Amino acid sequence: KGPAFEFAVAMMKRNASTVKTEYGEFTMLGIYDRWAVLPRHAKPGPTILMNDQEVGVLDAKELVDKDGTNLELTLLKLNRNEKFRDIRGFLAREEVEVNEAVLAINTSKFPNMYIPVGQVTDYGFLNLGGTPTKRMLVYNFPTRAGQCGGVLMSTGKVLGIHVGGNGHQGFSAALLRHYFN
Ligand SMILES: *[C@@H](CC(=O)OCC)[C@H](C[C@@H]1CCNC1=O)NC(=O)[C@H](CC#C)n1cccc(NC(=O)c2cc(C)on2)c1=O
Ligand SMILES: O=P([O-])([O-])O
Ligand SMILES: O=P([O-])([O-])O
Ligand SMILES: [N+]
Ligand SMILES: [N+]
Repeated sequence: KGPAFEFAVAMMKRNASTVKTEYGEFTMLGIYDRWAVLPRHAKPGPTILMNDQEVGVLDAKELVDKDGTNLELTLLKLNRNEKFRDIRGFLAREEVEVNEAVLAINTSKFPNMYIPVGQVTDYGFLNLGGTPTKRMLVYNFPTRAGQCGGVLMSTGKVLGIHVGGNGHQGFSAALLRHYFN
């Protein structure tokens, strides 16, 4: 479990922020240039609060697959000068399964917390919040509101973004490299 945690802490420090939209408070991972990712249910408007600062949103893309099925991710392009360190090389081209993963959260409710969530399985199809959804990764741990946008990692890999769950079951949207240019 140790190297996953070492990787996770360094990744959050360099690429993560805390974001508020009108729909809640989230962990947000910057990906490259001015592109970042949120859960689709964050519903970012024309501005967001990023580390307590108003930042304009230049574009937002709610991702669906080639038949229009929800992936529960929104990509957003921010109006800011600082560029994210490019982490596209840490994103797989297809869903990753691992024996040990770490879920990293940074919000006002969960300030820099890391959770060893155990094994991650490619669950696939889920009806999530009433919406047919694909590319779900599942893991078993005691889930909580406020963990969405949390970053699911293993050693040297960013696997996905936490988007949902119930009870002791959590789900991430797989974060695939082709979603980005
Ligand atoms: C993160 C967003 C946030 O905090 O929202 C506040 C209301 C949460 C994290 C969830 C809460 C319970 N445990 C978690 O891991 N995400 C949601 O609440 C999402 C948002 C969406 C879409 N959501 C909404 C509605 C239902 C569910 N869960 C399921 O439908 C479900 C199905 C199976 C199987 O397991 N869960 C959900 O996650
Ligand atoms: O968040 P920011 O303000 O852009 O830094
Ligand atoms: O289905 P997609 O388009 O590949 O995501
Ligand atoms: N919003
Ligand atoms: N910390």
